[PDB]
Amino acid sequence: ERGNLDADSESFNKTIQSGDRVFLGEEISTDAGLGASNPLLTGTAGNSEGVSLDLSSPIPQTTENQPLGTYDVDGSGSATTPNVTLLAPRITDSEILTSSGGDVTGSAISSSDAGNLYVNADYNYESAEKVEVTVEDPSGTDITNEVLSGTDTFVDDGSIGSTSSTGGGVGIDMSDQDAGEYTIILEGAEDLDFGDATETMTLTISSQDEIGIELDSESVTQGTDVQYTVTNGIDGNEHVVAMDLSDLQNDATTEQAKEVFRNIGDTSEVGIANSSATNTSGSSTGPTVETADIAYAVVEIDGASAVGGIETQYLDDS
Amino acid sequence: ERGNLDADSESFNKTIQSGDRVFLGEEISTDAGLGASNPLLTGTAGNSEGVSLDLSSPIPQTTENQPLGTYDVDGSGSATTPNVTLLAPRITDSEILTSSGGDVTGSAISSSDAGNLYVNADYNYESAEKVEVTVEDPSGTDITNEVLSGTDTFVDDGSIGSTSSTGGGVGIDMSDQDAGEYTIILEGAEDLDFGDATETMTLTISSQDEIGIELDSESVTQGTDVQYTVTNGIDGNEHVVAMDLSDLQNDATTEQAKEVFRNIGDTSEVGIANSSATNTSGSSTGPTVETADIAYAVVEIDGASAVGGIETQYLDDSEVDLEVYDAGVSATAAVGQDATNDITLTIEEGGTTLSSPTGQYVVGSEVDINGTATSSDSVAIYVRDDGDWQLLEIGGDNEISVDSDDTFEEEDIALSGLSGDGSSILSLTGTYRIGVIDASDADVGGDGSVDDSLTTSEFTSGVSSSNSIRVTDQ
Ligand SMILES: *[C@@H]1O[C@H](CO)[C@@H](O)[C@H](O)[C@H]1O
Ligand SMILES: *[C@@H]1O[C@H](CO)[C@@H](O)[C@H](O)[C@H]1O
Repeated sequence: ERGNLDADSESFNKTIQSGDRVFLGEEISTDAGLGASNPLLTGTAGNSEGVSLDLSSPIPQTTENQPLGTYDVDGSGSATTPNVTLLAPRITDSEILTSSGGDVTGSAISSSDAGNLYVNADYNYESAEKVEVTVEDPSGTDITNEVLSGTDTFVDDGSIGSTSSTGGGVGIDMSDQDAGEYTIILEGAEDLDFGDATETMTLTISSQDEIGIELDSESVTQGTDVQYTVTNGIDGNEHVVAMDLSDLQNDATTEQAKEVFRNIGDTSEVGIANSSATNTSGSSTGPTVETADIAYAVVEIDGASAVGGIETQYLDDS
Repeated sequence: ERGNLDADSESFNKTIQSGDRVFLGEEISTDAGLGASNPLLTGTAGNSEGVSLDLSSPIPQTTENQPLGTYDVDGSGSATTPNVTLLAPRITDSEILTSSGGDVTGSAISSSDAGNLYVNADYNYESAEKVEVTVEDPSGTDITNEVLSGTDTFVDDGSIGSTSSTGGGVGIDMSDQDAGEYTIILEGAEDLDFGDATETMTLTISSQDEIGIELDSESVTQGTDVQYTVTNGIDGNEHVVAMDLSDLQNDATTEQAKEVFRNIGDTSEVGIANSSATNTSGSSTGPTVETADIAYAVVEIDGASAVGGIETQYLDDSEVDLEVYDAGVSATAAVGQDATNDITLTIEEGGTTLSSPTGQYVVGSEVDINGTATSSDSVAIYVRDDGDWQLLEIGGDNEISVDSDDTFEEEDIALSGLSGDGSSILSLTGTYRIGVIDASDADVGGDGSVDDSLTTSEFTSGVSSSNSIRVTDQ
C-alpha cells in the first residue's frame, strides 16, 4: 500500500495512483500503475504551468527547472484526469531521549546511563518511504547492528516524546561501546537521502563521570568575580552548590551574605539554609546569618554543563 | 530521422518538425524545416509567456532569461500552430559493470580482470544526440581508440545492466594499459556537453592484486579493539576471515569465544566452525569450543575495500595471525585449504598499578584511590596481612571504571571508616599489604560482582598488583 506503508510490511512503494503526492527525489515505477498508463504530464497552473514532468526518468532535485505544483496530462485543466501534486521532502524534528525523558543530543552522556536511549523523529515523507538510522563510530564505521535493541531500523511518523518501545522510535543500548564521538545519520530508505532529507545528530560518550566543577581561574583576590561551571550532569535535574559559612568574613551582615551567589547563568534560587529552615533571596524570613550554617544556590543544567558565578569580596584570605 | 536517430545511422539531427522537443544547448538548423519557415517564436503560458525565442541563434543556457515552457509563433494560443516545448538536458545514471556484473566505478580493479568491462548509462536526450565516451589516461590524453572493442562510441538509451555486447553499451578491454587513474568522460555528441550533460567517472588500475589485509595498529595490548581492512577484492563477493583456536586463551568458555569477532563494518555472519559443522552466532547448536577448530567471520565487500574489527581481550600474549580465504569458499570446507593471504600482529601484556595507597596511612583517615590500569574495565581493592586477601568494600558495585588515559580514581574514602569486616583489619595499628585486581575474578565465576576473598594463588593468577602499606595511629 502507499500512504499506509506498514500495512504490508513493505519498506518502500513506488506505484503511484491518480491523485496522490510525489516527492522530488523519487524514482516512479514504470512497471504498473501511473508509470505506464501516462508516462509524461504537464503543469496545470501557476509557475508549474507549461512545464513538462516525465515520470519515467528520475524527477530532478534543486526545485529549479522543475517548479513545484500540480501536473495534469492534458495541460491546464480542472476536470478529473490523471493528476499529481509535487511536494518537497523534509524531516521536521529529531531527538534522542533518555528512558526517563529529556534530550541529551549534542551533549556528553555517562556510559553507565547510556543503556536505554531512544531516537524519535517527525518527518514529512511518510506515505512513500520510511527513514533509516545509521550510527557511526568516531572512526567512521556503521555500528547500527551492534547497538540495535529488538526493533527494526524503521522509525515511524510522529512518536516524538515516546519513552517506551511501544511507540515509534528505535532503542539503542550504548553502554558497551567505548568513549568517543558518535554520529547518528537519518536518511530516506531508498532515494530521499539528499539535502534537507538527512540529518546528522552528534553524541558524545565519556566515562569520566563524576559531577565536575571547574573555575576559569584559581588564584584571585577579593572582589574579583569568578565563573564556575558544572560538567557531566543529567539534563533537566537541579544540583546544589554549597558554601561553608566559616569562610565568610566575620564582619558580614544578614543582607551582606545573601549576595555571595549571583543569579548568573542557569541558577534558579539563591539563599542561606540552616539544618531545618532556609532563608531564600526572596525575603529575610528564615534563619539569620549567625543562625544559618550553609549558603546554597540551586542550579539547573541545560545540556551537558551549567555556568554560575561567585563574588570573592567579603571572603577570608584562605 | 529525429527521435529514431539510429534508423538512419546519423550521429545527430537538427531539423525540427512542429510539435517536437528542443533542448537548451541546441543549434537549430536554418536550412530546412522549422528553421526557415518560422525563425522566431514567443512564449505561450506561464513563466514563458511573453518571452521571445529565436531559433536561428543558439538557444541560451542557464535557464535564466529563457524560461522553460512551450513556444508558439502567434503568442498565447491553443489552436494548432507551429509550437515547440523546451526541455533541459540530463543523463540520469551511468555505471561501469564487469562482464559478470557488479559496479566497480570509483574503485581499483585488478589488471587481469579488467579485460571485459562495460559502460552503460541512461540519459534524457535520446531524440537529438547520442552521448560520447572518452577515456582519459592519468597523463590527460584520449585513449578511447586503444581500448575500444568492436563497438561504435555511441551508447544507446536504457541498456543499464547489460552485461553483453548485444545490448547498448560500450566494451572496454583495459587489460593492456598500465597502472594509473583513468577518467571516463561522457558528453553530448555535438553541443550538449555543458553542466549536467557531462559526467566524469573515475577508475583505478593497479596490479598489486593479492587480497590484502591491513591493520590500523600492529602492537596492542589485550582488550584494545583493532579494526582490520580487506583491500583489492571483487565487489559483491563474500570473503572469509579465519581465527586459529590455538591462539585463544585456555580459560575461555563457549559463549566467551563467540564474541571475538564483532559484527562491525560489512561483516554478515560470525561464528566458529569445525571441519564438518558450524556453530553460528545465532545459536549455540553446532560444535563446542573444544569440538570446533576454527573461528570465522564471513565478510562481504562494498567497493574496493571492507572493514571489520577484532577484540584483543581473551587472547594469548603472542603473535596473532589473520588468514583470508578465496571468494565463494564455504566456512566448513575452508578448514584444510590454505589461506590466500595472511597478516600478523604482536600482542603484549599491560600493567595495573596503584599510586596513592602507598607508604603510610593514618588509621581512620580518608584518602582517595589513585592508580592506573592499561587493560581493565572494573577494578577491586584487596587487603592482605599474614593470610587471605580480604576484599575491601569500596561501595557502589565494588568497581571503578577506567578512562581512556588508562587511569582510575575514586573520591576521598576512609578505609577504616567504612563499614565492613575488611575495615576492621585496618582499624588496628600495624603493617599490611594493599593490592588492586581487574574484573577477571567476577565472583570467581558466577554473578557479575566482586564478592569473594581471593587467596594468594587466585589473586596472583590474574592480573593484579600489591604494595606494602602501614597504618599509623591518629
Ligand atoms: C506498491 O503498492 C501497490 C498498490 O497496493 C502494490 O500493488 C505493489 O505491489 C506495491 O509495490
Ligand atoms: C534530419 O532529419 C530530417 C528528417 O528526416 C532529414 O530530412 C535530414 O536530412 C536530417 O539531417
